[PDB]
Amino acid sequence: SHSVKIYDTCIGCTQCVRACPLDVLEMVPWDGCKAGQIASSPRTEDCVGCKRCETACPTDFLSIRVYLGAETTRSMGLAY
Ligand code: SF4
Ligand code: SF4
Repeated sequence: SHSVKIYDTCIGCTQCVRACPLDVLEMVPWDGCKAGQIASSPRTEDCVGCKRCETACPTDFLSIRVYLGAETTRSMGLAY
């Protein structure tokens, strides 16, 4: 698992929207879900790159951006 930006990658696995004691992967405006809302991380104001998510969808999507333990230079967690 790598990166977890705001993507409309959701099917109904529940995963990703569970492993997060900080509550990052929240509900966003989408047009595909039963409630036209995709589980993404819009307000990542709270998240110090913890080890929980590591399950952002099957990766079938997840725009090729990479982030999780990738750069951690300016977006480490606070520096951002
Ligand atoms: S690092 Fe932790 S708080 Fe941040 S997205 Fe992953 S599970 Fe949620
Ligand atoms: S891993 Fe991908 S399908 Fe599953 S709950 Fe998260 S967004 Fe939805």
